[PDB]
Amino acid sequence: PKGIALALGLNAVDPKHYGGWAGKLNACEADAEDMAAIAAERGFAVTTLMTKAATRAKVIDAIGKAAKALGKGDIFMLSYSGHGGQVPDTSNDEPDGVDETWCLFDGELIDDELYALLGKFAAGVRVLVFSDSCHSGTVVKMAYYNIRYRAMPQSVAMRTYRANREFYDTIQQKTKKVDLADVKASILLISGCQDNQLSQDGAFNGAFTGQLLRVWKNGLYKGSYRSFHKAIVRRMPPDQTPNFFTAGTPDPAFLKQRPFTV
Amino acid sequence: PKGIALALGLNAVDPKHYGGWAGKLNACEADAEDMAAIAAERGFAVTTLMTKAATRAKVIDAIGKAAKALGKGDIFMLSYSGHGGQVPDTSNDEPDGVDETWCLFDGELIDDELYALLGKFAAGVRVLVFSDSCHSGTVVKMAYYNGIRYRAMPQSVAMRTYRANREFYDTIQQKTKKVDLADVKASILLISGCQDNQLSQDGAFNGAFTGQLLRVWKNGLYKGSYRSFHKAIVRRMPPDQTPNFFTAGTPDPAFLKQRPFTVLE
Amino acid sequence: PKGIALALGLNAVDPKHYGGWAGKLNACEADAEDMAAIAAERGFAVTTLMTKAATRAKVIDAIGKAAKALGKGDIFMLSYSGHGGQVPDTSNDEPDGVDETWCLFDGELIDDELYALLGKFAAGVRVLVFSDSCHSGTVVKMAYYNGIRYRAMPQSVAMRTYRANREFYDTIQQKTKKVDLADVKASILLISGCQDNQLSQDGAFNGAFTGQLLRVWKNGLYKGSYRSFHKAIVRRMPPDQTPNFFTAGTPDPAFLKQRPFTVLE
Amino acid sequence: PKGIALALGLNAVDPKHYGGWAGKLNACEADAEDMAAIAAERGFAVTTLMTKAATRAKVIDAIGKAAKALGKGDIFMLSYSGHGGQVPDTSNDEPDGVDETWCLFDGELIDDELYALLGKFAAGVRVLVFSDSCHSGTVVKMAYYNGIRYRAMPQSVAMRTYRANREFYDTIQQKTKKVDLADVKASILLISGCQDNQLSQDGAFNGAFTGQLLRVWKNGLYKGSYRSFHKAIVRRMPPDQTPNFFTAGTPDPAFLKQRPFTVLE
Amino acid sequence: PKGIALALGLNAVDPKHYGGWAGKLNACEADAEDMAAIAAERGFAVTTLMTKAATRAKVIDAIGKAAKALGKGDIFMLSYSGHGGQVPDTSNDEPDGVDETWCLFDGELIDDELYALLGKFAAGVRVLVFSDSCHSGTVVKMAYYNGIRYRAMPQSVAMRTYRANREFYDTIQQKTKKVDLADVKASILLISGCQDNQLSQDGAFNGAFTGQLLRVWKNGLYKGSYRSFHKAIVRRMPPDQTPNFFTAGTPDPAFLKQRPFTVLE
Amino acid sequence: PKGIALALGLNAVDPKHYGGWAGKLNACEADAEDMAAIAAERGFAVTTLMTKAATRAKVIDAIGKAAKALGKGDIFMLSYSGHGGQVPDTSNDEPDGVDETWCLFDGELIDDELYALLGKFAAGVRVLVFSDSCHSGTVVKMAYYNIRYRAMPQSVAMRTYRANREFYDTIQQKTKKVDLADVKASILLISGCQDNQLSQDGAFNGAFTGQLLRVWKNGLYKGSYRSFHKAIVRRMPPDQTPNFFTAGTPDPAFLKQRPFTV
Amino acid sequence: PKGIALALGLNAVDPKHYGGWAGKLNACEADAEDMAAIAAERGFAVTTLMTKAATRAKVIDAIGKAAKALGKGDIFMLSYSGHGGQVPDTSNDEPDGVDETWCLFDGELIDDELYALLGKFAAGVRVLVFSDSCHSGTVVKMAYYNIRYRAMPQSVAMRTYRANREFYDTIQQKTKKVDLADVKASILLISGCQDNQLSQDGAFNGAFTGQLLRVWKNGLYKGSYRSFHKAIVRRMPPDQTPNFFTAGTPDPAFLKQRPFTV
Repeated sequence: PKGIALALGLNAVDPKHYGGWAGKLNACEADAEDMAAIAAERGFAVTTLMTKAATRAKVIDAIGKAAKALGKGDIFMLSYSGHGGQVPDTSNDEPDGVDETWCLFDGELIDDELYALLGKFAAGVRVLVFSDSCHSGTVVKMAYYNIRYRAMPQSVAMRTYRANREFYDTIQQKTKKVDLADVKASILLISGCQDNQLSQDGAFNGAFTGQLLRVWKNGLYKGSYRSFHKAIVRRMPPDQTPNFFTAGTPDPAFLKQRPFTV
Repeated sequence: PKGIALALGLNAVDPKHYGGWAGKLNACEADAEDMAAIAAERGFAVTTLMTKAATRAKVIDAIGKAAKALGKGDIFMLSYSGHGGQVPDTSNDEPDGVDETWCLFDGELIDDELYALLGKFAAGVRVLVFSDSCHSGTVVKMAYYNGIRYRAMPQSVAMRTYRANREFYDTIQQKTKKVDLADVKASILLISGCQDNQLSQDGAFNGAFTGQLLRVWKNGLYKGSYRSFHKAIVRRMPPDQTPNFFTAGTPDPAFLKQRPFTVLE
Repeated sequence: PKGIALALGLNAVDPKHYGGWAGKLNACEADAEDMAAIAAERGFAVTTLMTKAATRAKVIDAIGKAAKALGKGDIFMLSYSGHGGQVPDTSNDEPDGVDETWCLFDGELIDDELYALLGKFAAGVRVLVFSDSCHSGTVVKMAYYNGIRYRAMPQSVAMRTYRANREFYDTIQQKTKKVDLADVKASILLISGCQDNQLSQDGAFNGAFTGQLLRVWKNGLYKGSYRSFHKAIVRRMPPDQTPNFFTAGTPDPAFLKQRPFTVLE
Repeated sequence: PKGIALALGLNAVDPKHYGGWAGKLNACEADAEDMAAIAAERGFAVTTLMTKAATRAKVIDAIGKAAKALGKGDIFMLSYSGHGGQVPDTSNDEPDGVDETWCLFDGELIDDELYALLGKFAAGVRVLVFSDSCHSGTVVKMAYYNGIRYRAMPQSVAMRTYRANREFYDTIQQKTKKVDLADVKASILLISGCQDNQLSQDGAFNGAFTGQLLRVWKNGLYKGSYRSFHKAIVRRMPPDQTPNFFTAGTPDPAFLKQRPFTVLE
Repeated sequence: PKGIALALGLNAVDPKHYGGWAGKLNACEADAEDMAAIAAERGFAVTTLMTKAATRAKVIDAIGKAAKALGKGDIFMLSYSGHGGQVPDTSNDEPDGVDETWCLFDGELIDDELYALLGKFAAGVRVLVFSDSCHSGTVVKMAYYNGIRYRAMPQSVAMRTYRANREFYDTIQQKTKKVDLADVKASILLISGCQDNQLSQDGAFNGAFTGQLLRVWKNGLYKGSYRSFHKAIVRRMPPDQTPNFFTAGTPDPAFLKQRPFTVLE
Repeated sequence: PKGIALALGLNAVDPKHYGGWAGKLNACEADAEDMAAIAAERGFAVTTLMTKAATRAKVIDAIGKAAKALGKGDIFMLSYSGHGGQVPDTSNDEPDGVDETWCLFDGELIDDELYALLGKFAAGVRVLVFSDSCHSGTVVKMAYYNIRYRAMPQSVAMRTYRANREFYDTIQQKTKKVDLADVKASILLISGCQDNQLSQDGAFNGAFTGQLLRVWKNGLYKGSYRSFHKAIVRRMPPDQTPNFFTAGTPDPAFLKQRPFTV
Repeated sequence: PKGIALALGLNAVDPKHYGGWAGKLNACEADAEDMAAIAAERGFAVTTLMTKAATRAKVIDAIGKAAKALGKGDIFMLSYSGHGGQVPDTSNDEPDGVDETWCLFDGELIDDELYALLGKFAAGVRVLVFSDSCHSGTVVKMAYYNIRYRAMPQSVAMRTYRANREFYDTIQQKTKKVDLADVKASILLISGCQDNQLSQDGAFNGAFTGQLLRVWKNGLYKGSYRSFHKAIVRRMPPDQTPNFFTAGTPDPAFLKQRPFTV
């Protein structure tokens, strides 16, 4: 049973693309190394991409390789620590009508592009995703919240879009909204927070990742993914609750395994 | 396909059982009426139980009836607004090792008793549950919330209630074998008012969660699936209170794709 | 030139219509008396309506009378202290798509009904309106104000009141065609207690806005125009509550240049 | 050398005069009893007036008696715990142009009336005044204190009370010529509970100021002069409330050098 | 080895002695019942005194009885939930120079009176004391806590109570010679609800400290020594309230090594 | 009628004396210039001392000169913006038993040294003092307060004392507590705050000085010293109230004059 | 009667061992100098170790020397200002199950190693320990608290452990939990705060140390250790209360002496 892991960490992005914004953070590379370390110790063929290395091309290509390499019975692990972005949805005039994205160094990866990539995996393959990131969401979230968060500021989001109109418009025209519930692979997406919350960027690792490492306790943790998740949220502040989302072909055996089994 | 709904609302409980605690709230009955109103307008055979009426016997019996009545294709709806309780887990020594419960007027309904009841439903039956409640959780939750009423029974009362009814809960705890919601034949879609590390706020005219549920539902003008319904609500909710979308039992993508209160596709 | 004033103050409403909500406040009647006192001293034929007396029928009729009585050169003064309501806008599906209203004792007066009434006044008539009230607005306003009584009906009650009176408001909403305040023949000068993104505070002896209005007016010792009057008030008001200066209808620079409560230049 | 003390305490006033405001407080009578107790133990002929008893007539008359009774060498002590009022200064147009007052049960005693009364005392007589009260001041004070009861009448009530008693206060304001406390023959030592830009807190068992005064006085065990007494109190007081040490009239260094409640050196 | 326990709980005191202060609380009687319940289940001959019953005479007499009854090897348990008082230390002039006390219904029990009583116990007797109370301390504590009920009598009341009972406390203060808890023959283990610079919170169903004590004790499922018991509690307690672990008298490592409520090893 | 003014401003002190503390501030020199500007425009022979220039020797000497120069009818003006210090009072073991001081560049000037200097002025001379400074006071003040204040931190106060034991002990043995009420000159001391408060150091001038300049409005202010004071406190926050203290031979005519008359 | 004192102060540690964390502080060296100054004035043979100098080897060796040098009647004084650490307890899977430590420059000194060292002292020897430090404790403490504290952040604690797995595991296997109540020497441990609190690092000395120096008032303090302690806590904020812990052979005469007697 072969396992492939992709640890992504970006504590900076190319200001030359994000309208002068560097999206500086200082614990995302640590999160990736820590996740990659756990994956390696679990028997994963790990590949780490740090900031400059975490570009659209490399990330898309890496995930693509995995989708082709592993098959029924294998498991793909994707962890990500970086900013969460939003690109305007020209489908309407709603000011808060946007598409969530991952702020990669090269540019933004639209959630649909990622979702589609995950849909290229085999049928009996387990896909485990850790996303210690968040999104600006709507003005209401901004209202409640207004210590740095892993969310690109709305001003930069729009400025980045304007500075790259043709680029994102093309991306938006290609891939479309995919249904994660209907994909072949059994996906388990554990994110750092809820859609109405923000993810905190600590000084040595994300708030979520830090607690993930604390309950995992260097491999001494005994339990299933559900228990793993419940044990983490128990330690987390009410304003930041990691989420446990499953998509694709249901696999109760997978959700019953130990958090990083291969 | 038909439908049976059970709206529960308790803005008070029997202090004679809860060690002198009345568990007063003033929006739970409103929540139940509002949920029952939506259910009735959707073609549901609704049954409402308000505080004194929401007892262990009546609730257990009502759910029991439903499990026997409806079958493949039908749908059962359970909504609940009240306090969330905790009874000591005499299995370990952990001060915070407890069992979550619903604080009914009569006494507490251990989560296992409810889970088991839900497991008595047919195979192709959809089970929709709304729980605008919360639990004290562990001291860590209490810690964060120490620095406006919440629908959670205070830990002191939880223990006091247990002590005052030792034999009662110990018997229940021993005659109620645990069960896995991911094994029940029916398709469970549980939407609660908050996360396990959060608390649910009791508003003056309806729960924070229920209030926003009614606002997006907009008297039946809402267009969309359960997932969209849920996402639209959380979007309006404060970061310290996020309703959860939990599915258990036999997966049913068609069910999660239906309109939030659908009886007939 | 003569003058008719209508001072409205409601520090309570009929719970029998507002789904059990009394909309209690304790400074609205004081606000009306104080406004009525100034109007009387200025040469106004004042009519005061306190809570129970401030019903849909009476308010609509009083304004109606005025519109017919006074003509070119005269001036109508309308002051209001009470809750601001919202009734669902069954035209769209937007959870926050609603119509602003005044919560009268009898029920809610849709902004359109008031706007239309103001449109029934003569051409050269000055219409001065003081509204020390506010509206729940959208969830974003609720969001900012989540992190002391405000004269806005809580959203939960707004919807509950609507549901409890479906046919009543639906009829009103269909027999009241919208109107543009910038088209009315009369010169409208609307001074409200706060901005659309703010809430109006209900003090213990008069509204925050009204209290400061009386303080700058200083029992008739104030010298200046309406604009100056307004600027002097906002200067004293907290940043989270800024009264607004809105003009509609046929422009009248001479009117906005007069002394705040002038009947005779 | 002999001594006469007047302890005033009003934890309520006549709403029939203050436009329906009762000015409720619950530590002013305690303050007066405590001050009267110290005065009695110091050899003072004390007279206590509690709320209903602390009227304009009685207070004016009592102080008047004292001014006539004692002479060179004697000492008059006046302590007061109640609300501080403000009546509009109809001399200017400034919204905040007002006259400070003491809110007696009967009505307000304009600072000038008190100042004049103090000016009726002999030349070598020491006048010790304790005022555990405050004033609303201007909007700026209100501003700072917007972001626990204070002994200041709310501005709304102040104006409402004035309007409801126009002729009464206007007469007083015209028959009470202003006076300079630095001209009176007697030696005035006025110690108030707070600064002009602060507010005085009303505790549950005595004013914040009075409470600390009693604590440093420690039942007569305090050794030191008035200045030291004052410095020791402020040292314990919060930065938002600092009692003031004001001297007026004919300077008397020997007096300010005596022990805080000395009748006989 | 046998055991005698005395559970004291006062959620009110005689205002007729405390200058009109009732010292109301609503969790002290619950604390006593809960402590008495644990003691009874541990093999203790428990005696409970609730408010009116917890008088100076009864408390002094009960402890006295115990001191005479049990001997070498036995163990006395004293738990107390009520207000902590302070009576002026007429020895110095320091405004904050006072003596800590327990506010019993009848009046205050000076710490020395209690300490002396504890000194009347045998040599090999273990004395376990739980005090879920606190003291006003000095102005510095008051300072920090100025920027939710606490079991400390307010300083104002403390002085007022003293003045109202001058002769009473002065007599007590002169007939109660001080004593050193580190000299008593018995082994004292005093566990209080907070530190000398902190205050103890009075919850709605039991003290903050007592509530957590019951939570770690988990109805007798707790395994460990007194030190571990204490460490497990403080771990759950907020930083502004840390229960203390104080030992006095003849050291007894075997005692501090026993299980928190051991009568028979 | 001759007037002499001394504007002192120290937005730094010698760390070589204050146990490594520089007592940095950035509005004290501005306060002095502003006060000196008003004094000059009022007919004052002004002398300004900025930080390095405001030493014990120079300040003592300047005030001394003035005391000898002017006489009956004249007026001396002293303004000060800097930190307020405290040196332990070895008269007892009280932890908070200390002597207030002005933190001059050279070292601390004990309040008694200043008070004594003020007592060297003629009988009919008016002494106007502005002190936009404060003192740490006792732990209770620290309690209520715990944006920078013009008060030397208690740790530095003690450290400075220890590092200069003989120096301050000698000073403490020489001059003693003086009675400001019995001095010949009529003194009016207006400080930035009360004894139980702290004085705020703004970015361009002290909180107190800033408001002093605002009511003075470039010489357009009409009124007496009392009115001047009342108008300022009216604008000041409740946590900072400037004080109006008079000492020496009473002079009602002086307190009745315009805030900076000569 | 000979006395030996060891003043330790670390306002930095080796990032090369603490996974890149420098554990910067700026008042720990001041605390040590101040404590060493008091000790010297009391007749103590003081030895000061500042940051780079406060290594595992030197500290262990210094304390060892003392244990051998002094005997019945003498007194050893140990003061420490630095970060408090925690190393995972592999005895179980508890996420918060850890061992408290002192973050020395070289690495962490497990509480057991220190406790054992203290147990090597004679029978009639008095051991006085001042620890102006704290520990992260459990998530509940973190919850209540979330101005810098002297506690190593949990993320760094785990990262440091992982980066030195073999090192700490070996230490954990050697020394074990010791009973401070049964040691020969009479120990008095006065720490800066309670187990459920954190110790504040001031700008010129710890919050605790600063108040210790204030009540001590340069040797003018009269009283016993208990009174000394009570006088300090009286001045301290409720969120930080120094503790008075006694272990080993009881010595009422010792606790009755003046705070720094020899």
